[PDB]
Amino acid sequence: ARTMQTARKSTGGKAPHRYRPGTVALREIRRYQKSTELLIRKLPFQ
DNA sequence: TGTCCCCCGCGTTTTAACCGCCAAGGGGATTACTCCCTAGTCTCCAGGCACGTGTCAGATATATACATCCTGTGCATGTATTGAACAGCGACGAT
Repeated sequence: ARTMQTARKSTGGKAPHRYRPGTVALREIRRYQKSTELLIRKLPFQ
């Protein structure tokens, strides 16, 4: 085999999930623009 | 384009909003009654407006002084360049 190669040795063969900032904000925009429920609390306002 | 930081998102902790139910009296709604106040009417006239007029406060034209806005000189200083005056090394002749 290559153990007998004395010159010109043949070397061929051997060796949680986070959302991006701004996404939840936009989703909140979509959520409250569809609804009409009051946003400010009732008792602190009173 | 480049930096630094100011919110965004998310888990955990803290608070009071919200609902359900009862208890109570403050005040608004409603009625009945009376009279004081305002619409309506008439007569009377001066307060308010049109019209006319007279003139001075203000617009216009023209001359001058004040302000300012910007560019072009100067200055000054640093730097670059160049000339000159120190410095070889060696061959020669005079001593």
